Amino acid sequence: MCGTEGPNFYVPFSNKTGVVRSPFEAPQYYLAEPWQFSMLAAYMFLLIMLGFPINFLTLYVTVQHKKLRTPLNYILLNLAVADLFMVFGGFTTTLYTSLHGYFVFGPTGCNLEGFFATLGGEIALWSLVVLAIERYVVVCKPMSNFRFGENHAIMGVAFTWVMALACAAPPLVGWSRYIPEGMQCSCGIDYYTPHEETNNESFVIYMFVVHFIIPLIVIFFCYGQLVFTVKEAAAQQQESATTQKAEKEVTRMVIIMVIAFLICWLPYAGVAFYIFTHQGSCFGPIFMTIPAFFAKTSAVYNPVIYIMMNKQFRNCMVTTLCCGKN
Ligand SMILES: *[C@@H]1O[C@H](CO)[C@@H](O[C@@H]2O[C@H](CO)[C@@H](O[C@@H]3O[C@H](CO[C@H]4O[C@H](CO)[C@@H](O)[C@H](O)[C@@H]4O)[C@@H](O)[C@H](O[C@H]4O[C@H](CO)[C@@H](O)[C@H](O)[C@@H]4O)[C@@H]3O)[C@H](O)[C@H]2NC(C)=O)[C@H](O)[C@H]1NC(C)=O
Ligand SMILES: C[C@H](N)[C@H](C(=O)N1CCC2(CC1)Oc1ccccc1O2)c1ccc(Cl)cc1
Ligand SMILES: CCCCCCCCO[C@@H]1O[C@H](CO)[C@@H](O)[C@H](O)[C@H]1O
Ligand SMILES: CCCCCCCCO[C@@H]1O[C@H](CO)[C@@H](O)[C@H](O)[C@H]1O
Ligand SMILES: *C(=O)CCCCCCCCCCCCCCC
Repeated sequence: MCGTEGPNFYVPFSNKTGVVRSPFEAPQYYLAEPWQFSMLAAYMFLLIMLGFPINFLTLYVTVQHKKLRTPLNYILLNLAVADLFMVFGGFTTTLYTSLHGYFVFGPTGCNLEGFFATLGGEIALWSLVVLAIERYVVVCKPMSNFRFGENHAIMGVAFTWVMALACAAPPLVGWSRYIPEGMQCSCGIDYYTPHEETNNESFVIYMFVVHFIIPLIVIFFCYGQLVFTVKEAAAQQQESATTQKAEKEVTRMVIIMVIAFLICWLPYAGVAFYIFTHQGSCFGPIFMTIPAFFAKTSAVYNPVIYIMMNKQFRNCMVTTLCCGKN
């Protein structure tokens, strides 16, 4: 008996003292001191001030630079858009509610902010999956007469939207649900209550397998094969100093991407492991929300790694910031 249940919410605090209030009606300052809600606000401000420009600039320099508009880059624009859903559907709403100390938009606002913030993060996730599939296809050439073009790259983007809707949309119609989470200032999928009426258990399993396990396997396989192919090819051309240089930098970049993905991925896996063993206790506000706190920062560091470290975008972005010169 660690928390307080109500219709459409679960406050991770016991009501034995009678102080708990609906997170839709009154501030949750028994979960956390006001200054900690402010620090939640400050963190959201940081993510907005870094996350909007980087992702907006990614869309903006693609409009100004013809050479960026290649099919292999479409999935990166999708990534930028997904991050902006997170920045505006998620961080902005949470900055605003955090300063009230509760989710001031009510259960309807909870579904909206939950849906769009879950959709944004899901589209990003699957964009990294699809980008890895695309790079694997282009480099390892597993179809003999195949050339990756505009129509294929559109399919990849559409695919991320289907996968993201497949996670974000069921809680809207009765499989899982959106509720306040953590300090009750933002809304998300309910993996926190063993709700039976909406079959929460099977959605968590389905999330775990399809939207957590499968992405990691596909990302590791595609990039593993790719590094193997590039090393193998470079080994056959050891007379080419640039081939060796290119190999070293492809390898080093895959390592950064995979480690970045694990930095986002392992906190969920560590916390989920706690859920299987050490089931006994129930704990909050944080909880499995430690990964979520840090997974939000992927709206900032993913564009840094996949876009800002891409040689083309960097030079185009410099040209654009410097009003066309240098
Ligand atoms: C966590 O736990 C707390 C404590 O149990 C819950 O808060 C209580 O919620 C109940 C309602 O479910 C509140 O009861 C209602 O309070 C109203 C005002 O009561 C105060 O004001 C009157 C003057 O009007 C004083 O005389 C009185 O002494 C109180 O100080 C009333 O309007 C309500 O009355 C109606 O309902 C009752 C039954 O509940 C009927 O019998 C009546 O006829 C009347 O129609 C009722 O009294 C209670 O005040 C809350 N307590 C506190 C401390 O806030 C939380 O709901 C719970 N949290 C969650 C998330 O569930
Ligand atoms: C919506 C998000 N795109 C997605 C996410 O937050 N969820 C909820 C948390 C998650 C993975 C899926 O579910 C679980 C269920 C039980 C145990 C642990 C769990 O971890 C997500 C997917 C991958 C990554 Cl690396 C980050 C986040
Ligand atoms: C590397 C790409 C991974 C993207 C991870 C996205 C992080 C989103 O984090 C998610 O936020 C949602 C609402 O904000 C909540 O429903 C989830 O509890 C939380 O895991
Ligand atoms: C998702 C898959 C990530 C693959 C990263 C592989 C990292 C390998 O790293 C490489 O290993 C070689 C030996 O195999 C060494 O000779 C190289 O110095 C080293 O760069
Ligand atoms: C050429 O590529 C650059 C043109 C001139 C740019 C110089 C101004 C950049 C300032 C960036 C720092 C903003 C700080 C804001 C902190 C809140």
